[PDB]
Amino acid sequence: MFDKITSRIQKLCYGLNMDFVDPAQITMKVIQGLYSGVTTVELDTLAAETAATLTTKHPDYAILAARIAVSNLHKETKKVFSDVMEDLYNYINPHNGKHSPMVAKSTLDIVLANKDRLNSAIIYDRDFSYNYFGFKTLERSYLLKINGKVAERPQHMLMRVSVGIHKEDIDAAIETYNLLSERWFTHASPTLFNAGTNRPQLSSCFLLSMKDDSIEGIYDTLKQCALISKSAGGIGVAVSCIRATGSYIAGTNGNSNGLVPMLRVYNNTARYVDQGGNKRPGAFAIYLEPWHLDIFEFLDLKKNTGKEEQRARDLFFALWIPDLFMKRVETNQDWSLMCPNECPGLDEVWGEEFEKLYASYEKQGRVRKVVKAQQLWYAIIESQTETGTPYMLYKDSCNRKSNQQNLGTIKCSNLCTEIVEYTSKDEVAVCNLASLALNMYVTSEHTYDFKKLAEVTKVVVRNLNKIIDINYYPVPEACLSNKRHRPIGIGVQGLADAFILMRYPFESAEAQLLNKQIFETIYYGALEASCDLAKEQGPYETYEGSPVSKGILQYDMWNVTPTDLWDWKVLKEKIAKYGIRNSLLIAPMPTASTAQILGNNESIEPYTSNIYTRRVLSGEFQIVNPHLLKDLTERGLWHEEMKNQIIACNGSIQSIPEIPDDLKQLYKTVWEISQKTVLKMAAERGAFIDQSQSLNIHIAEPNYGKLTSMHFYGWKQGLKTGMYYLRTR
Amino acid sequence: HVIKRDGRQERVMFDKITSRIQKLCYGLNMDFVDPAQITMKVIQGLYVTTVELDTLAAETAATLTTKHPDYAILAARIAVSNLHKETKKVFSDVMEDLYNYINPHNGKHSPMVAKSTLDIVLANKDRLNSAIIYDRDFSYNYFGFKTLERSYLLKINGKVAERPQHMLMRVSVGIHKEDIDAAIETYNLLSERWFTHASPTLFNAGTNRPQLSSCFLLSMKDDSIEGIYDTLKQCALISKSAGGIGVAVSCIRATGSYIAGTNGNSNGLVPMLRVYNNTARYVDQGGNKRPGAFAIYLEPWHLDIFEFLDLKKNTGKEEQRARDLFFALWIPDLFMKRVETNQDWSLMCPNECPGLDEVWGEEFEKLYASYEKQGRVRKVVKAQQLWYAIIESQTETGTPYMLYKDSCNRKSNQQNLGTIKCSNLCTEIVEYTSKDEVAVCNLASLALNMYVTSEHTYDFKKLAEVTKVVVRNLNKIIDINYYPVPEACLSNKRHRPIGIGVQGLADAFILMRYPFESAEAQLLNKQIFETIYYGALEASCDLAKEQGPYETYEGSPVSKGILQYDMWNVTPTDLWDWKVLKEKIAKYGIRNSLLIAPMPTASTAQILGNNESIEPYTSNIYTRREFQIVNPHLLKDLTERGLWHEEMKNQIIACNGSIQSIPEIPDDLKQLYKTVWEISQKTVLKMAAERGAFIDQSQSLNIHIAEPNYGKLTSMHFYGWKQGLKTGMYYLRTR
Ligand SMILES: Cc1cn([C@H]2C[C@H](O)[C@@H](COP(=O)(O)OP(=O)(O)OP(=O)(O)O)O2)c(=O)[nH]c1=O
Ligand SMILES: Cc1cn([C@H]2C[C@H](O)[C@@H](COP(=O)(O)OP(=O)(O)OP(=O)(O)O)O2)c(=O)[nH]c1=O
Ligand SMILES: Nc1nc2c(ncn2[C@@H]2O[C@H](COP(=O)(O)OP(=O)(O)O)[C@@H](O)[C@H]2O)c(=O)[nH]1
Ligand SMILES: Nc1nc2c(ncn2[C@@H]2O[C@H](COP(=O)(O)OP(=O)(O)O)[C@@H](O)[C@H]2O)c(=O)[nH]1
Ligand SMILES: [Mg+2]
Ligand SMILES: [Mg+2]
Repeated sequence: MFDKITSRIQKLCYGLNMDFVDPAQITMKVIQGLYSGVTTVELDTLAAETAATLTTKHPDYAILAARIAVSNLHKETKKVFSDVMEDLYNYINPHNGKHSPMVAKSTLDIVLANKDRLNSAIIYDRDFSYNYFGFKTLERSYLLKINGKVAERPQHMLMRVSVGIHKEDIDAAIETYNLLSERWFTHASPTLFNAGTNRPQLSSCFLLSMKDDSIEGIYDTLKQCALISKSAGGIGVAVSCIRATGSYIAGTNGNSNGLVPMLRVYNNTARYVDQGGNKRPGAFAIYLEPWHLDIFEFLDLKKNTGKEEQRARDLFFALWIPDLFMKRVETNQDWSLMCPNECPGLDEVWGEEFEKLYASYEKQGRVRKVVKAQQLWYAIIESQTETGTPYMLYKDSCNRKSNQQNLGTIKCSNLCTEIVEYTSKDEVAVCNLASLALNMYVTSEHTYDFKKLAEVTKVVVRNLNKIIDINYYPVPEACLSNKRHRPIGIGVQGLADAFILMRYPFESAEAQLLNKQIFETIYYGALEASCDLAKEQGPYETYEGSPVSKGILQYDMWNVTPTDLWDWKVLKEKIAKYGIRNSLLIAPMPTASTAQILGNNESIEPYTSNIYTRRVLSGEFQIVNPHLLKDLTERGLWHEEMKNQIIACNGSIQSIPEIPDDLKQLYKTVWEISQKTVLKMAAERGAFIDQSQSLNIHIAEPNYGKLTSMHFYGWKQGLKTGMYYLRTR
Repeated sequence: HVIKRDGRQERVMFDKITSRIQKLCYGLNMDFVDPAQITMKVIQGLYVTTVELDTLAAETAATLTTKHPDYAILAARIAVSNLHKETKKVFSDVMEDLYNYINPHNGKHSPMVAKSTLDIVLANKDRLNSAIIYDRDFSYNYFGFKTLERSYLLKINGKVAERPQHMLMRVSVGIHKEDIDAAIETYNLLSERWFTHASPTLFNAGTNRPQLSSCFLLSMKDDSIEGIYDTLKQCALISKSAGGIGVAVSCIRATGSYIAGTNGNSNGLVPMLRVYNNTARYVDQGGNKRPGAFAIYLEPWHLDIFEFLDLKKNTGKEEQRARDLFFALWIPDLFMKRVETNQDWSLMCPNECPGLDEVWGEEFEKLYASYEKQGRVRKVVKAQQLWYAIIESQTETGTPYMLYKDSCNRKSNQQNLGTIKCSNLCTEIVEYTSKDEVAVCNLASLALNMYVTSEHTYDFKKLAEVTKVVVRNLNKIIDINYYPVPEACLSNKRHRPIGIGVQGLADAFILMRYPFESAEAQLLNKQIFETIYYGALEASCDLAKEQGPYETYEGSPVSKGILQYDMWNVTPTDLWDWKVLKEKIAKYGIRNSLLIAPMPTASTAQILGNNESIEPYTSNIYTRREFQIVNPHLLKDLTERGLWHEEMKNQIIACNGSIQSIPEIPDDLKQLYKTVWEISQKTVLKMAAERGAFIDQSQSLNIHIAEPNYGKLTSMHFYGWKQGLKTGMYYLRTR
């Protein structure tokens, strides 16, 4: 009756700790509602759900929940890759009768022609390694559906992504498949969505400089954003060269309306071209430089307060901050706002040069409004304490140390503030992204395995590089920028989890060492790989003239001298001889949902909480941090009463009477870590990061004193991105 | 004790001021020539200067208008000879200065006049200067002149540098270039006031990249964001260049429709207009006043019609409104029939039911009902439910405008091009548009009041004679004009359409002793539009005989020996031959695909002091700039009859501008100055129709209903439609 259920579940606890998992208990909760017309697929789904709500009891419950769902996904699915591929291709849309392939014919053909080999390279076992909430995330958006029914197993998608990247190179494809399915690294969603399909828009981010300062020019740029948006790209726009409000319009005879009305047009564009349908408007980051006359209004665009004609709330906002400005704040001083029309080219030059031009324009009469630099400064942080944005990036720091600095002045960053690339009136910059699951490399022996991490890294460089060519650009200028400079963005995830599996607290000296080494190898490995490609395919079109082409690597620009781990001199001897294929390589991105799939914490970030909520459909589930939960149960200290204590503390282990110290250090949240140490650790690794890194500052005691030193700390440390989002109480 | 305009300081003499006013009552109604009433007020307050005492002088004169409207042409004389006193005599010298302009900004040499256009003038200083009659400056009223000076006379910082005549001549040569014979000829009529070109021409003729046209009508390129944003660019560009637009938006697929290539669903008409609405607000020509004007045209079968009508309500969720825009329905006969016979009406998505907007009439019906048979219909409502929504919208915003797709298309000489998908911002222009043609139009309006005889009759012969110069002018503009988009140019050089309108029509009736709606007025209306047609065709033929026909002429209703009245099945009166005309078009043909189109004359009628366009006087008491004005003819008639006692204005205001009950005013004058609210709107409809048998485009036709409701509104629309008008309604004015 009820056994028929239990031992069906039991058949799937096939390695989980059974002193904490009790399948008899999932049965209890399932029993509620006896065969009142409940199908086996229905019942199976009820079980994994029940099982998942019991994660708070032990993490293995989540493994189980996952197994049950996967088990079903398999009983509802074709066991043969080549077969699914064909069906995906043969899809007829019932609504209009049109044959509408779901994979690319050419991908199918590379597959059919290699049926046996590929088909049998799959281990459908690997599907069972996803944890329940990762699986649900995949199932929701990542596995192609036919008629609302999921057609692909996860291994299928993974194999589609590989033979979509590597086309005829089966060996290469089969390599990538194993790396992907064994969870060593993953490509970014755009690639997981489109590799092997028709519009293979495989790129995650786009930068573009506003064209000219005209109505013709503005609208052209807009048209570009709409198209890029329709390709569900995320953009950054440099807006600083547009006339300010009041400025003269010579042709008509009147007065420029300023940045707000124009920005309000972009806003409603982001709402309109939102993939077609629902929430998450298009998503643009507008980048101002704080010398621009309109800066003060630009800062109130996201405020939750009326005069609707003066808000632009679906946009995102960032400061392209020059050094001069930071000085004039810290050493209390006047700051003079010009109109980029009275005062040309302020944006097209940086640092030593920049400061010359500004001070020139200034003591020359050509200011339009002089204010105390501190009055602006506080206006900034008044919106950040309010809205979390604008993001803080240091224009001069980005230009000072970008291997792309020979192309001209880098005019901004992207949506997520880790990409620092050049844009012109005829190049929109692009980036292809993947991430390393750093947790994967801590040895069965509590050491780290840098050889394998370098080794894997080398593969990722190859793939991302193929993508550049394979990829479909939304606008010709994107295709241009990309073939010209061939930049890529290698990134990480689970860096938190690495430490935890090493027993290293986050802010510990040992963790500060690994953080160095970990990003040291990745960069050593990517270069070695790019350098290899350069031997094979030639160095990129704009190579000679750049920093590395003049013998200077990233850390050189930071004056960082790296650890014994790798022999730079030898790698440098290679790059000297062949060059490198890729203009830039490393750009740790939020891993917003890729990490959510694999099971790790996002990016370079520590644990926000030790309990957190995931909701699935109508289901809502409290997830305790896995590492912690093993440590606690696997030590007898865990019970339910305690769960609620921790939950009574937003998620802090800290006050809990009977929890050991080595564990408290280990599992302290971010609201508990020295943010100064956070920025110091980003700075230290940033030396081996040729792009920026999406860096969030978590203050909880949300006062202006504590924040004003944060930014300046960030700045002086020499960071390109000082702040992504300000997350607070 | 007041410092004169020379530095040298004369005493304030209460006889000096008054006889200096006499000099300018050189043409005035004797019994109300009282400059002793004037200096009494001028010398009441004294706080030095001539120019400073001339302006108070000239304002206090304007304020004695509601005693007699000659005080208002005098009020203008003492502001215009004020202006005269320090604005250069000779014209060549003035056009000279404009070119030499070196502002102080980019302190850069910034020619306020065309390269060539003085090379022409000073190639002639003599002939053009000895053509100007600066006494014509004294023929304006105060408020004409103040709007003339406000923005039509070229300012050289603060000080306006042009005299009225000066700006007129500028235009005359900015149009005709080398042909001085026929540039003086134009200048004559223009300063004599027998017509005017529209503002853009008045503004830019003879300047350096001449924005010479006001109308643009385009249709939304394709149904893709690629094309949606191409159009938006176009509109921004046109907007920048002053241009008013109508856009045909019916081909964009409905809310909910499938996006194949993203596998999502269109957010629909609304989210997209919002981008347009904000564009209108952004590109408002630079800074202030009013958002670029875009009228948006939907056909009522489109799935998003009910939202469309909500866009203008100034009450509703923000991301669901679009108040800065303008809304017009492009209505097919089917829809009206379905309403009147109370049947269902099917809403479809242009992506599922393509090319509905591509065809009209007996053909559209086939395709549409075919779509019904195949059950490709997204929603079906009772046509009357849709109707009701329409006139809620009008009941509370005066829009949408009502044009009739099939009347437009069936009666257009542009037929042979395809289906006209929309009209212009003011609903007078009915022109073809396609993926790479945007229709333009160049306007001038004839001052109808000016063709009445001394002994009270109509001079149809000169009406005709003037009209001809006008078309040769408007046509010479097509070639001389500067277009903001390639497609605009292409369209115009292909089909070469021309928009000739009118003003001062109510005035024409009054001057002829006619109550607006009388049999006499009803005929004269028929007959003055009969002539304006014959006239402009006689010239368009003449032009084709000289320059050849226009590119797409052959195959058009005219090339098949069919003129507008023929397309309306109406017989012209005995007045003109027609038999003889059709014969010379049979051989030579015509240079202009379209000729006539009574646009409103918002600004240019205020200038020449005529009542707007083709309508009645709306009140007998109104307000310019504040300063008051009782209708010119009523006062004249009242005062010269003795009926106008001081008191009696307070009576006519009390009952909101009506003379229908003041027991003093005889039954005949009561007839003659009936205001619009007192005139049968169905008669103003029957008339527009009677008249528009001679207008090859449409005519912007406001409808006035004091206290509206579903009854009256449906009644008048259906009537307007039955009589076969292309524009059924412009604005609904209530109140
Ligand atoms: C036409 C127009 C321009 N602008 C602003 C947007 C741009 O930042 C700025 C440039 O407009 P432009 O279109 O470049 O104006 P222009 O053709 O007269 O060229 P210029 O004055 O440079 O000689 O003016 C408005 O804000 N509203 C408008 O209506
Ligand atoms: C991409 C996109 C399209 N649309 C609407 C606007 C137009 O009505 C229509 C044009 O979409 P298209 O730009 O033509 O998108 P598509 O390339 O996928 O073309 P299709 O679906 O026709 O194969 O869809 C949106 O409303 N929002 C969007 O984000
Ligand atoms: N259009 C759009 N793009 C986004 C959004 N969020 C992130 N991106 C892009 O994704 C990049 C970073 O990858 P990430 O956010 O970690 O996503 P993931 O790796 O695919 O889960 C950014 O640089 C953006 O260009 C969004 O909400 N909308
Ligand atoms: N840009 C713009 N164009 C207009 C506006 N009103 C009218 N127009 C254009 O001018 C035509 C009507 O003429 P009218 O308003 O009387 O012009 P005017 O009397 O010469 O100033 C229309 O067909 C429009 O194309 C406006 O408010 N803005
Ligand atoms: Mg410009
Ligand atoms: Mg399309």
